[PDB]
Amino acid sequence: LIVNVINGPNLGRLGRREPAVYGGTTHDELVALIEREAAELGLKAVVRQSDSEAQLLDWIHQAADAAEPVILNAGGLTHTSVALRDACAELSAPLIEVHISNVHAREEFRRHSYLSPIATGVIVGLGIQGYLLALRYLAE
Amino acid sequence: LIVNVINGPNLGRLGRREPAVYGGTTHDELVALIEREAAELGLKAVVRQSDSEAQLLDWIHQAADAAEPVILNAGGLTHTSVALRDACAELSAPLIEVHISNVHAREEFRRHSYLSPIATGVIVGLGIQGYLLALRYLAE
Amino acid sequence: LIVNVINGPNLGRLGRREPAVYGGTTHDELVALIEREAAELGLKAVVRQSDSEAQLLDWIHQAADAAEPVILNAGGLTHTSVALRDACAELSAPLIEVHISNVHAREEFRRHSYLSPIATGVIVGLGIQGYLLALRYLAE
Amino acid sequence: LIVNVINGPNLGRLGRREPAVYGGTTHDELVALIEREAAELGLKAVVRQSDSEAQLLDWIHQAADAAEPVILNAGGLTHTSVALRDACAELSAPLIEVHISNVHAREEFRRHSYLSPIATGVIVGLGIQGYLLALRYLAE
Amino acid sequence: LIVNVINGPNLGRLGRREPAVYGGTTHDELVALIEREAAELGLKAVVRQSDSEAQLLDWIHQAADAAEPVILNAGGLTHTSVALRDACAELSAPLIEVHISNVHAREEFRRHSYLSPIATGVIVGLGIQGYLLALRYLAE
Amino acid sequence: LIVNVINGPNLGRLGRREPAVYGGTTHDELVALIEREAAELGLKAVVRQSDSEAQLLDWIHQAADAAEPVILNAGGLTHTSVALRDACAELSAPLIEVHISNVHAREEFRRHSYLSPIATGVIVGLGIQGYLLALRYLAE
Amino acid sequence: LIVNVINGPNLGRLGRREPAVYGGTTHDELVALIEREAAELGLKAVVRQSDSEAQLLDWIHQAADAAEPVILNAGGLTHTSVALRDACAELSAPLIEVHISNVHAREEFRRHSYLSPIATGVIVGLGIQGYLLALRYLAE
Amino acid sequence: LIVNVINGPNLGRLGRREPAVYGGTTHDELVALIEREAAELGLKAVVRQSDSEAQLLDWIHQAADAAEPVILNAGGLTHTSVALRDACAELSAPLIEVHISNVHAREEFRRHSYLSPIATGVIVGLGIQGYLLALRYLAE
Amino acid sequence: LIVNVINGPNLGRLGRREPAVYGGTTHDELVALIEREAAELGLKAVVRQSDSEAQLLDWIHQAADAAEPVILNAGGLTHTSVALRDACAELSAPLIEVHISNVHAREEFRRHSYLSPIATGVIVGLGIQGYLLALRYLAE
Amino acid sequence: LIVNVINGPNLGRLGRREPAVYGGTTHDELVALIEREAAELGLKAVVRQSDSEAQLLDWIHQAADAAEPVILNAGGLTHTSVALRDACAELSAPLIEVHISNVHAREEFRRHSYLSPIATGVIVGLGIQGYLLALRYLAE
Amino acid sequence: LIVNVINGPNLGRLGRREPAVYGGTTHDELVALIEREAAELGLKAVVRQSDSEAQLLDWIHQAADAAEPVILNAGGLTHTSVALRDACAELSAPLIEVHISNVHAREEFRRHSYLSPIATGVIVGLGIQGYLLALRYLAE
Amino acid sequence: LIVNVINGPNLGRLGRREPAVYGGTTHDELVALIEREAAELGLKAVVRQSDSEAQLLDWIHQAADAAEPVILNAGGLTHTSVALRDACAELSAPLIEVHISNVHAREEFRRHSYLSPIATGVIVGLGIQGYLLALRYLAE
Ligand SMILES: C[C@H]1C(=O)[C@@H](O)[C@H](O)C[C@]1(O)C(=O)O
Ligand SMILES: C[C@H]1C(=O)[C@@H](O)[C@H](O)C[C@]1(O)C(=O)O
Ligand SMILES: C[C@H]1C(=O)[C@@H](O)[C@H](O)C[C@]1(O)C(=O)O
Ligand SMILES: C[C@H]1C(=O)[C@@H](O)[C@H](O)C[C@]1(O)C(=O)O
Ligand SMILES: C[C@H]1C(=O)[C@@H](O)[C@H](O)C[C@]1(O)C(=O)O
Ligand SMILES: C[C@H]1C(=O)[C@@H](O)[C@H](O)C[C@]1(O)C(=O)O
Ligand SMILES: C[C@H]1C(=O)[C@@H](O)[C@H](O)C[C@]1(O)C(=O)O
Ligand SMILES: C[C@H]1C(=O)[C@@H](O)[C@H](O)C[C@]1(O)C(=O)O
Ligand SMILES: C[C@H]1C(=O)[C@@H](O)[C@H](O)C[C@]1(O)C(=O)O
Ligand SMILES: C[C@H]1C(=O)[C@@H](O)[C@H](O)C[C@]1(O)C(=O)O
Ligand SMILES: C[C@H]1C(=O)[C@@H](O)[C@H](O)C[C@]1(O)C(=O)O
Ligand SMILES: C[C@H]1C(=O)[C@@H](O)[C@H](O)C[C@]1(O)C(=O)O
Repeated sequence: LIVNVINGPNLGRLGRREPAVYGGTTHDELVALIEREAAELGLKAVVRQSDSEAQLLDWIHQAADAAEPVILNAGGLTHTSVALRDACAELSAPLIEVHISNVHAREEFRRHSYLSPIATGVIVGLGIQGYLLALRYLAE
Repeated sequence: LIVNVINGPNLGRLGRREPAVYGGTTHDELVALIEREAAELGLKAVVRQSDSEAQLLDWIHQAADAAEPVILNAGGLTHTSVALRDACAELSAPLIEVHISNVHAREEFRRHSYLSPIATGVIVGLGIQGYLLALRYLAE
Repeated sequence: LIVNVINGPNLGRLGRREPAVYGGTTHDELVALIEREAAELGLKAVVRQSDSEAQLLDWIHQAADAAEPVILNAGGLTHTSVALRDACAELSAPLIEVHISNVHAREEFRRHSYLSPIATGVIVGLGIQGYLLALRYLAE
Repeated sequence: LIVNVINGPNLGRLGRREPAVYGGTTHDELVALIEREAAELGLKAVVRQSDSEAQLLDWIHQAADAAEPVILNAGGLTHTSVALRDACAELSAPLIEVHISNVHAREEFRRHSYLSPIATGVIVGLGIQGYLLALRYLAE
Repeated sequence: LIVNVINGPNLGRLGRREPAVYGGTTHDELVALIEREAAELGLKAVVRQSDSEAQLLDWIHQAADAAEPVILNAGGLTHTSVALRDACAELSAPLIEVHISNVHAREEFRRHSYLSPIATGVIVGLGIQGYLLALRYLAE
Repeated sequence: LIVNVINGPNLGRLGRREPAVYGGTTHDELVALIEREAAELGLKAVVRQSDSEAQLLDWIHQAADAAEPVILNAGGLTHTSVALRDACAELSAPLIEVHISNVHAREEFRRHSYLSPIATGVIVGLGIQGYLLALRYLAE
Repeated sequence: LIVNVINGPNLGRLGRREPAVYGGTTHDELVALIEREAAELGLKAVVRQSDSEAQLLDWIHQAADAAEPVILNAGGLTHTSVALRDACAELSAPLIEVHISNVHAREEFRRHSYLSPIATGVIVGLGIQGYLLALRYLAE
Repeated sequence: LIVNVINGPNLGRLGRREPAVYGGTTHDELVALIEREAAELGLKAVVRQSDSEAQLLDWIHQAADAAEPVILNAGGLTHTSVALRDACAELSAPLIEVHISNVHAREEFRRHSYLSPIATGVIVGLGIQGYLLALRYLAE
Repeated sequence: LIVNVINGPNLGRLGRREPAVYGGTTHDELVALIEREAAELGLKAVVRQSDSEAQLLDWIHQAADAAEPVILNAGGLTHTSVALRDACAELSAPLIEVHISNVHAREEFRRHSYLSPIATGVIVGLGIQGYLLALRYLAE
Repeated sequence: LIVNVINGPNLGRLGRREPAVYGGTTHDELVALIEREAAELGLKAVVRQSDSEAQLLDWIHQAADAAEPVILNAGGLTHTSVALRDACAELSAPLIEVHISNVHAREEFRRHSYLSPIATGVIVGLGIQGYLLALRYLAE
Repeated sequence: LIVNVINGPNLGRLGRREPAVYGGTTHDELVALIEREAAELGLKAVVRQSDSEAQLLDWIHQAADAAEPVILNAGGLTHTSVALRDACAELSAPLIEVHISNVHAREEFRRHSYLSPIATGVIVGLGIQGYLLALRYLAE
Repeated sequence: LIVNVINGPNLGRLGRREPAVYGGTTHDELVALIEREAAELGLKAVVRQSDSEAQLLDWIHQAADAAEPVILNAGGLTHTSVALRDACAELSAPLIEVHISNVHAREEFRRHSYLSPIATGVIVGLGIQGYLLALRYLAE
């Protein structure tokens, strides 16, 4: 019934920031899209974004405590943070990792994630629709 | 309007084969599910499966020639075949790579794909619904 | 009671092909030897050989379905095929990997197998008698 | 007097397929060019192409049995197949490996071949004329 | 006519020690089994065990001097000792390496041996029957 | 119309030096062969050899300035010199890398070149005829 | 006389979070245990916890300025943060690194720490008693 | 006309902290030096420092939005943060990376930066004068 | 009630041997310290030392048979011996690995242990008090 | 008072050579710029360039003997020459390494230098102004 | 005045053992040669050999205690034993490592020694005369 | 009867240059020492030194042609030059590699040589007496 969508560092900047890699849709538009899709799906989407690891960690804890599912695009922390991994590891509800870009078509260091192994599954390279697809999965 | 769904080695065996990793849905059921979802979406799905690399290659060529999109779960060849990669590289329409299992939660060699970099995007670990999500993306 | 002996690529060529590495016994002789040893042991040996991965995969599936044991010398695919590995992984009956040559005394890439980890056990460097020893194990 | 030219996966697609990397000459044209050059050189060229590993293996065996030289462009299998390597290893006549593209100017995985070490020699990046040069070598 | 069976560190402990990996057969039983199989085969088996590298080395020297074959399960020294390798390298008679466990299905460091390359051949994962099979090979 | 053939360190020694790897043809003979082939082809060949990196660099610069093609066998510097690579990178005309020996059949460090990636193409293992083939390519 | 105990990310969650790896003792209990042990030992323990790197860094600076010893369990930052390492490097008083879990029995990336080399020493796998042992060391 | 100087973790501690590696100049002195040099150069320098990644990210965003140049010494995050890299990647104005210490003369992990590749250029090992030199570049 | 303290190679030499790395306390003093601490704790400590792997192995076996806990400082064998690892793996009672020196602040090869993963926990860099702390843990 | 500026292989070619990577300023212009900046700074600049390693080595020796500072752009030898490193290691006066290009934004092999560790500091990617900045540092 | 010559595993076997790699001189002859050379040089040579690590360690300790120089050929333990390294590290007098064979011309694992770094120096590939040369050095 | 002693880059600088690593003996003294030792030994020593690779190569060729033995200290080229290796490979007479310093006790890149494998043997870390010992070997 409730899904948390959690966005990491530089996802606020989405919109203006390198549109050839990430698109012209802004973060607020993205929230709007998600919130609408959720309505259609009978879910409530709680979308949050922070460039702060500790803030992301808190949101994850809360979802762990609530046993609520999470959609997580952690940005660059995907490739770097064990701390994040360890928080997500406490989640009982499903975890879907999302990347807007096809990381596998970019720098070699982006081809590794600490999160993927403890994710339920992972969507990449489908743009912002990856979020929406991730929703729909959880709907089933 | 037309999508090719292409399944590689051991995907016929889907159903009976290690259900804790891959599920109880059989390949024919999977075709049935996909074909239905496509109808709902206004697409026609052409689903094919082969344990033969040369057969997969032929199907890919055909899609390249037709400029039709492809959903591809290549099984083990994902991690091994350059040949496959090179065929898919000729595709003008989108290519979505799908894995039923979360490969990132398994043997370390499964965490690399030759296909991912030339894919449009990639879905893993969402079971057979990954196919259906992949459809819906293409629908937009 | 029934054992499948399965031989991969270039094992037909056994006989004529580099005898200092692999010997002067031909494939038909090998079938003859195995079939005889099986009789002595009260087993029936079904020996097959193909240079085609898809054909090998089919034979493996069949053994999985029949819950029959397999002796497998996959040739070069031992070092390359995940697909093969994944088929063998479905086997409930024992799987013995056999190499005629001592791969550990040759090129460094031959010292890795995708099959060994899911094999019950592995015999190498004992020539064609490795097959016969593998039989006898299964006899117990 | 007789040379086998053997072309692997996706070489049929030569012509239409990424011409900036591989050119506008089609496979049939290539056969035509080779067959003509052979006439000028007093050789007979037998050019074959398959996307099937087992088919390539059979052609190689045949050349081994005939002690005929081979020109081999194995496509992607160059980087992946031990099986192929092992067949070519049986050749008594010379083996020239040919790549149309300069593999050393592309993805890092293309910079390794299993075939090069057992080749007599190797031509890359000279386009389809590499075949013709390979012929002429054998002519001496 | 005479075979040396040589067992390295922690093989005395065989029996009581992790039976899910190594079995319930004790070392004395193993000697008994081997000694019996040898009688059936017309051989005499000399089975020895030590947790001392220098003791193993002495036994190997003796076999080198006697030009007698050796069956060797060196335990953990398989993965660590060059010294052992160098002694075995002096053997003129055959050397069969045996492991009870399928090392290839365990920790990654067990997948390398210093002995395998100078072995005639290697049996692993067939339990204590690997010894008996190794005998029978030598019988031919 | 004009081609530069440029030979690096120890290519003077060609003739006397390890003939099983490099042949009995001497450097002067090689110049003679090339100069003749060029005449037949309507080209003029300027063949030079030096064991001095700075000398090779100067010859390369000159060819860059003249926009003349180069055939380059850099000897051991192929595997070691970035400096050389950087000079060749300035060439507008084609660059063919030639090795007499099949480097891929020798020490593992010879299997890498700094030059190959900026070469037009590369011939190896065809002996001194590799030079002549390289000429003929440039002729087209 | 005064010791700082510093706990990093997800150590608040200690208690509820994967108890098979980390235990049923909560963070407040841990503070209580430490504070008591300190009393027995004549020390004062200042225990702090934050999921914020910058907060941890500030606490470390303060201890550096005060020349007070630190017990530090940095959680996931142990494996990732150079920044943390650099702060701890300023400490004149001793630094004991503590992990509750035996990191060496878990994922391979946990087997490296940036902190260990600049630590005085390190305790792992002794649960929350590791803290108490670390205290007692400092007491001497 | 305006330059942002951005200093990461532990750069406040500059002054007191390991002076043999980093010097006796404090952060405030550094601001003073920079601010003065800027006046001489006709620029305005905005120097900021934070041990918080999210704070650094915000400052970078702001500079991206303002199309203002940045001088960045990210401290330890240089070696660890992709997130930072991704923010800096949005900068249209130049980016100069500065390290006070010669990182190449220290621990091996310091010899890699995620920032260097997207920097315009990089100064290291020139102490705090590196900042001043970086200014002067931007002045041209 | 009974603890085995087991010391490997060169721990007799403790005292005289490089005191800047290991201290001025001799092995006999160490036994004395441990034996006293044990009395205070109500335990009996059996401390043994050998430079012989086979001797250490025997002591470990004995503890396995007795289901007695072990404190083990294996010296250099920590980094080299699988054999030792395999013996310790049979222990049902706890195993604490102790190093006097902070191995993580020394040569890179010391930063790996074969024992750590099968240890209950590990203390390093706390000098000879590490033994005493290890005792006290076992006391609880 | 006197500074040596030392330029390695292919730096003469600066000007004409790939201007998108290195610029349109020629070497003589560069000398002119440096010589002028030195005058302004009260220094005398001795700028030399050679494609010969032995020549560079001689210039370095001379500076070592004179205890004069050096600015060194060694070109490709930066990544390859230990010999150069060893000469520079004899310098008592400061050594500044300069690269015109941002090597960290190019081929992966350019991201390592043998010189950086024994340099005082290093400037890269600031074009030919890097030389001038390097001067000014030495002026202080 | 006194030198210890210490020989490790399989050096007794010297003489009979692979003479193409190690020669026809036996160990007793070697002692005889050394003892004679020592007389000529005014030294006394104490030559010992053991296949036992603990025995070698004891001899090393004794030399450390006596502050006597050591010539050490440790055989295979050179590549494997940290324990040995640690004993030799206690030596105040010089340590010369000797290998009869040129290890650098053999298996790749022989090209590393744990002893070389703490040796004064190392002689390899000069046969048994390496011992004699090592003596003479110590004589000065 | 005649030996060539060949010294590479920076060996002229021997004497003045880092004496803690290389000593206070100058190159001329070294020639003097060698020339004297040769007289005592009945040999004639031809000692040459160059910082030029091409010059060293010429001297090596000459020795190959003369079938004269060589003592070679190539300095930094030891670790970098294949070209040198290839020249030395032509030598029929023995080749002794000498390093003054114990390279194995220094930077990790010094622990590899291209020359060692084709050397007869190698002396390191015995200072300039290594030359003299190398002479004496050749004397036998
Ligand atoms: C948001 C994106 C990033 O910030 C990148 O660091 C990451 O590699 C890919 C990313 O997570 C994305 O494609 O959504
Ligand atoms: C079908 C699956 C396989 O066959 C595996 O080889 C592969 O690693 C994962 C897989 O593609 C899947 O999860 O769908
Ligand atoms: C049959 C053999 C091969 O084809 C090789 O590729 C393989 O490395 C070893 C082999 O499986 C064998 O030794 O039987
Ligand atoms: C035919 C080409 C391929 O298919 C690629 O896979 C291969 O890397 C290069 C190739 O063999 C070629 O350049 O001819
Ligand atoms: C006896 C076993 C061991 O001691 C392990 O160290 C080794 O990895 C495997 C072993 O040799 C066996 O499976 O027999
Ligand atoms: C001339 C040859 C050499 O000098 C070797 O160093 C090189 O690896 C191969 C070579 O370039 C050749 O085969 O022509
Ligand atoms: C607190 C734990 C963690 O958060 C993990 O990331 C770390 O690998 C181990 C840990 O520090 C612990 O075992 O206390
Ligand atoms: C400020 C310094 C650091 O904090 C270190 O982590 C870094 O490796 C180097 C540094 O950025 C510096 O030399 O200025
Ligand atoms: C006793 C020490 C050694 O012998 C070293 O080999 C080892 O690396 C560390 C050691 O175990 C210790 O610090 O106690
Ligand atoms: C002069 C340039 C080169 O020659 C390149 O080899 C080197 O990688 C970078 C260079 O030193 C430069 O950017 O100045
Ligand atoms: C005695 C020899 C050996 O035992 C080998 O293990 C070693 O690699 C080389 C050796 O030390 C030697 O060449 O003397
Ligand atoms: C002469 C020395 C050098 O120049 C170093 O480059 C080399 O690593 C060691 C050296 O060859 C020596 O120790 O004689």
